[PDB]
Formats: sequence, structure tokens, C-alpha cells
Amino acid sequence: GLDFPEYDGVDRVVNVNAKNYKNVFKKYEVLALLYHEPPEDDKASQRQFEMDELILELAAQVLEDKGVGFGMVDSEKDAAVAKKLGLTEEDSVYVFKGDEVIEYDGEFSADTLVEFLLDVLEDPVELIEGERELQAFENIEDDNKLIGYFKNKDSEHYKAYEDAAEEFHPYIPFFATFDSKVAKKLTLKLNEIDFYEAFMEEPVTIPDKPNSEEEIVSFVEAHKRSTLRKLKPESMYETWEDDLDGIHIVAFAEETDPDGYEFLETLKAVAQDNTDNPDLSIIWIDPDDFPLLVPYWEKTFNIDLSAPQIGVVNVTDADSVWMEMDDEEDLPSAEELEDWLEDVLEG
Amino acid sequence: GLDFPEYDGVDRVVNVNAKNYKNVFKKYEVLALLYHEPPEDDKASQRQFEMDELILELAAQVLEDKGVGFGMVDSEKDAAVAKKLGLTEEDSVYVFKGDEVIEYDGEFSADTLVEFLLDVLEDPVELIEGERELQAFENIEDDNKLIGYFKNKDSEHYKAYEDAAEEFHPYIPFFATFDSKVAKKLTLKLNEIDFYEAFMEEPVTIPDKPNSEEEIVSFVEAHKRSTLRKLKPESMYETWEDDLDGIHIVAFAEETDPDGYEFLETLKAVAQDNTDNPDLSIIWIDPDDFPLLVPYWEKTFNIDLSAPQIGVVNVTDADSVWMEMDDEEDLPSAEELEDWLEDVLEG
Ligand SMILES: [Ca+2]
Ligand SMILES: [Ca+2]
Ligand SMILES: [Ca+2]
Ligand SMILES: [Ca+2]
Ligand SMILES: [Ca+2]
Ligand SMILES: [Ca+2]
Ligand SMILES: [Ca+2]
Ligand SMILES: [Ca+2]
Ligand SMILES: [Ca+2]
Ligand SMILES: [Ca+2]
Repeated sequence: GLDFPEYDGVDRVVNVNAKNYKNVFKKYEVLALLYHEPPEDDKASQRQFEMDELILELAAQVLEDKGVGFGMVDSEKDAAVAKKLGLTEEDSVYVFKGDEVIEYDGEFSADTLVEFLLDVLEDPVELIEGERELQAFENIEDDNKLIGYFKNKDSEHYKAYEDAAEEFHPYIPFFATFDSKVAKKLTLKLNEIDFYEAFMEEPVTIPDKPNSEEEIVSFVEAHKRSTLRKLKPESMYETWEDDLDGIHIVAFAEETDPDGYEFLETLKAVAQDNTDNPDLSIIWIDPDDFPLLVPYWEKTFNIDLSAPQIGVVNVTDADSVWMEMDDEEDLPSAEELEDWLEDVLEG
Repeated sequence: GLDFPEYDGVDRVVNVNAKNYKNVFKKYEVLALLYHEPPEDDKASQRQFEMDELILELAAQVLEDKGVGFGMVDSEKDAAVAKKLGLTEEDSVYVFKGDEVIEYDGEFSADTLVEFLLDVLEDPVELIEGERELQAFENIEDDNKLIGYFKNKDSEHYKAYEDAAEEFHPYIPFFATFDSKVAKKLTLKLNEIDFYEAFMEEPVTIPDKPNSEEEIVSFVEAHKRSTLRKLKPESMYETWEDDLDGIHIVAFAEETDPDGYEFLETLKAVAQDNTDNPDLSIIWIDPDDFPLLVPYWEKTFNIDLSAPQIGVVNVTDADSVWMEMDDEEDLPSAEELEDWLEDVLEG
């Protein structure tokens, strides 16, 4: 009987150098490049470099038929290539698509890279025509999202919207409709764009329509840090490095768990009630999304991640404090959570 | 700022050989051994061997503080060790815990191995004392599960139950209660054991209580192939190799998708209506559980896995046939699915 696919060991990751880098770009619709330092001589450093290269090789096999290419650039041997491509972040992945470059800041794993690059392949704007499509849009909550109403694909204002969408692709989905019925239900005027903050129910309309590309981009940059934001593998390092005053409020909640779900609903209520507070950005971590970090978290924070948790983490030393909750009692209310956070953050 | 944990490149996987294998077993509560053939000389074969060893090294780092050890046994250099440990399946993982051995038959990835070994560490029987625990039990559906009512931990019949639980651990959860209130709600008499087939609402009681270990084990072996079974990474190879007459009925459905959820409910209804048919065992695949195989599946089967699918697959050549469904129409009913399956399987 034929067996499942397996890693075949055939090398597909290109050693990108001065002589071939121009041809590599022409070959691939989407190109992922690991800009890396030369591996040190010690055995441990060699293993680390070995691990990353094989993760890329596995991703390259999976996406070979999709036209996604993978390459490596040595900061020393290929220093000239790095300069003309803008590769500055040491030991980091850069993703190239047409005229856009993405400095990847997420989990370095085959699963997350493949899912991410598959999303990169998609067009930057999703059209809403059917009712299923509209329902799918309305059910998104863990991403910021935008929806605009335009006359048709040839509208000057749609093209500006599409150009702005490319700047945040694929992290922030941009949706569009040309159908006056859909716009009516969304309460969109022609050329109007609504921004739906993650986990918020009410949108914010971009002012001064019709909107240029620059007006859209600047608005999204100002609103992309949501009051409640989910730690996602594709962007985990960016989220964590985006601390306010050197601390994060961190909430663990397993969405599929009855207690985790209830706690998440309370977190959303807290976020909703403080949405315009710029000094607040709670990170929600679903431990099911990070199975390899659960032991580390339980040891480091001395908590049981089979139950909801909320705490404050100092990003310098990983020192933390976590709210006590009794399993035999009902979970804390939104008022109780805000009260506890005020106590901790005062001192 | 302190960064997330990373693979540190330190070797933790033990080269198990005649001289040390006895000490390795004493050191670890749970021991995972890769029984492997000597790597061939070609570059591709070396990469494949390289990949697997580093997957184990990553798992070993994550579970180092949990007391889970990892080792490798060479079928030739360590042939003597393989014999006394019962290592027969070439290039396969064996998991040792106390007096029990598990021939792993699941996905060879760090994520799946770590999750699996964490489950192995847990005790084989889960006691139901609180209401949350009872609700958690009742909400399990994608696993076969057992629940028994016993006087206390010192009951001869509880110990027989616990001994049987070890044989299927951690694939089939065994639950127990000593509380007459819980037993009352479950409709369990003392020493009675109910088996809940995956996705079925009504349990089957093991006959002839009180039950010996052998009676429980034999009953579970006879009932573990459920009418609807989910492809799980931890056991995907066992499920797929357990075909009936050289074909599988395969259903793709994304549980979090509105159409996928509805289709899954229909599959459960089909299974329920044919539960006592031993010639039927539908495999449900949630494509979100296997992101690295979605491109392969879409290419091989010529289907769009963003929509539910049902088909028949020949396990010899991967030849298949898939039911046509119009997105603009309501999904097929249970009667329509059974009708289509009858048509395909007749010819
Ligand atoms: Ca290079
Ligand atoms: Ca996205
Ligand atoms: Ca409006
Ligand atoms: Ca304007
Ligand atoms: Ca806000
Ligand atoms: Ca060995
Ligand atoms: Ca299990
Ligand atoms: Ca009963
Ligand atoms: Ca008996
Ligand atoms: Ca059945």
C-alpha cells in the first residue's frame, strides 16, 4: 500500500550568491531567503544551523509545486547580495513577492512557514460577493480587518485600497465589495472603509473619504496594536517585542476549553471597556497553539496551563506575577480582572 | 529583552548500545527509542536520517525537565540490543513506560511526539470527582472512551480496570468514578463499565460484570474501530493501514468552518445510522490538523480543501473518486451521502 508523503532528502534550498541571485528572483513567484551569519565551529552552533536549513528544505519540498522558492544568503560570503536586497536583520527570513518585501518575525518552523507562505501567495484583497463570504468576514475576530465599498475594480479608490492592502499582506486581511446590498448591511457609503479592531464589535471608519493609499496605511499603522491581541506563531516575535513600558499583560486561555472560553469572553469584555486606552494591550496566548512551549511556560511562570491564567510579565528578566484563581469558584469577572491589574501595575 | 526559548544544539539523544542500554532505562520514567537502519551513503538518505535525529533532539530538549529520555538503536551495530527490547519494525519509534511498550505509529514530528509523550506520562485512569470533570468526560467525542463505577481504588475490579487501561494508554482514555452520584447520572451499576464509541451518543455496556482485565481488553479490541474515526497525527499510520478490502471512505471537513461543521454533523448522523455495520469505517480528516499535506491532497485528489469533501480511496494506488457538491446549493443530506456511497461501492 502506498504510504503518506515523506521528506525525500533532495536539496531544494538555493545557495544564493552574486552570480545566481538575479535568476532566482525571476524563477519564483514568492521567494523566502534566510539571511544568516556563518555558522561557528562548535558542534552546538553547527546543529542549530543544521536544524534551520532542514526546516527550510522541508518547506521547500511541500511548496515546490506552488512556485515558492527558498534560498540562503551568507552575511560574509554573499555580503554584496545582502546589500542590494536590503537584508539587515541577522539570522532572519525575508519574503519577497513582486514589489513587496516582508521581514518575517514569526516562528521558524515548517508548519508556520508553509501556512504563512500559502497566505502570501493569495491576492491581497478578498472580494465579498456571496452570503457565505459575508458571514466568513463577520466571523473573523482574532485579526484586525478592513472592509471597503467601491464602484468596481476600476475605481481609483479601489486601486488605492488595493495598494494599501499589499503593505500589510497577509497579516491584516483587506476585504472589498462592489455590491450595494452588502454595503447596505455593513452600513458602508461608497468609498467608505471600516476598520474592525480584533475582538471589537464596533468598527471605526477611516475619516475623510475617499482615502488615498497613504491615508489608509497611516490609519492602519495607528490602529493595528489592538487592546486585546492574540499571540500568533506567524508574528509571535513582533508581538512580544512590542511591549509598552517593558511589561506585557499576558492571558492564557484554551479556546476549546469551557473555562478557557468563558475567560476569553471576559478578556474581550475588559478589552471592549478599555478599547481607547492606549496604555493597554493584553496578549492572549492559547497554549494549544504552542505545544512545545507549554512545559517551559509552566516551569518559568509556575502555573498550570490546563486552567486560565492572567499575569504581568517584565520583558527584561521574565519576572512575572500571576493572579490567584480558585478552581472551586467561578472565574473572575471583568471588574475583578481590572481591579487586580490596577493593583499590580500601581506597584 | 529576554527572547523565546530556542533549540540549543546540545546533544541529548543517547546512542543506545550493548554497554549502556541497561542504565538508560533506569534513568528515564519514559523512554523513546528510534530503531533505525544504518543510513545509506547517498546524500539524500543522509539528509533523511539527519532530519529524524534533529526532530528527536528538539523533543529531547523540550522534555528534558519532564524526565523523558530519547535514544537511537542501530539495527546492525546494536542488533543485540534490539532483540532483547523487541525492536522489530524497521525505522520506527518504540516508547517504554514501566512494564508497557508502545510501537508508535504516528507522525514523526516534534509537536506530535512531545504531545504524545506528555500524554504517556499521565496516569492511565482519570478519576471523575467534580462537575467540571464530568462535563469534560461527556464532551469527549473524537476518542473512544470508557467509564466504570467502582467502590474505591482498592476494589479488585478497579485494579483490573486499571490494568486494562494501561494496555491502550494513551490512545483510549479510561475514566472511573467512586461517587454514587456520578454513577447515578451515568446510569452505571457498581462494577459496570460503559464503552462510548467515538462520535456515538449511546454507550455499550461491557457484558458479564464484574469484568476481568482480559474481558475488558478483548471487548475494547473488538470495538476500537469506530464507524466514524478521525485521522489523528499521533496514530495516522495505524488508521490508514487499517483498511477494509483495500479502500477507505475519506471525508475532509474543517471543524471550525461553518460548512465543515455542518458536514461533520451529517457524517456523525450517517455513522450513527450505520453504527453496527462492520463493513463501514469512515475516516474524517480535518485539513487544519495536517497543514503540510494540504497541497499534496489537493493535487493528488484534485479537490479544494476549503470546502467539505467525501470520497473513496484505493489504498494500493491512491486512485480515488470524490462526490461532486455545488457550493451554491445546500450540502448533501445523510441520505444523499449514503446513496452516493452505495453507488460508488457497488461498482
Ligand atoms: Ca548563499
Ligand atoms: Ca492572515
Ligand atoms: Ca457606517
Ligand atoms: Ca481623503
Ligand atoms: Ca482599542
Ligand atoms: Ca545506537
Ligand atoms: Ca489520548
Ligand atoms: Ca446504564
Ligand atoms: Ca465477568
Ligand atoms: Ca459502530
